[PDB]
Amino acid sequence: YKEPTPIQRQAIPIGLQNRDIIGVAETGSGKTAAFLIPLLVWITTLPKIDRIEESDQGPYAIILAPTRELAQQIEEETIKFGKPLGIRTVAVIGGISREDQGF
RNA sequence: AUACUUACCUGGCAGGGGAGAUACCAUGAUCACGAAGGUGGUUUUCCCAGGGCGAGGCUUAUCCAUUGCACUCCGGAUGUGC
Repeated sequence: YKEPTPIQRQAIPIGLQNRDIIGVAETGSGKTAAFLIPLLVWITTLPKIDRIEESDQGPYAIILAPTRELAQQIEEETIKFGKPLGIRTVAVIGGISREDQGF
C-alpha cells in the first residue's frame, strides 16, 4: 500500500482517537484498511500482560458484511495484514462447510 | 409453484451377489500342428437373496341343499386371516 487512499487519510486518525465513524464511500476505495489499521495499532500495542487471556473469549473485533462475496474479499485482505502481525482471523459465512467452520 | 443469482447454515468414502467348474464359442495368441491359462460368453454345481405363478390344504360365519343305515375324508356358494 504505497499511499493512503482518501478514506484512509481521514478515517485512520479518527479511529486512532477511538471515535465512531460513518464512512461514505464505495467498495474499492480502501475502506477495509481504513478500519483495519486502527484496530491493528490497538491490538499489537496492548501490554503482553494484558494480551494475556487463558480462556478463549471470542474476538476483539467483528466485521459484518452483507454478502459472502464481500466478506471473503475482506477476509483475504484481513489475513494479509494480520498474519505478519500474528493476528488470527476467522470467517463465519455461508458457502462453507459447517464442519470446517465449526472447527 | 419453477428457473437462476447472492448471502447464511450444512457436508465423510465405497458398492452394487458370492465361490467352484466348464469338454464348447470368441479373444482368429509371433517360430515350423497346438500353450496352459487369463479375460468375455455358454452351460452347470454349490452359498444362496429377493420377486412371479398359486395346484392343494387350515380356520369361521351367511345363504342353499339334505330326514339320510353307516363303519375308507369328503354337498354347493360367498367372504376376513393363513
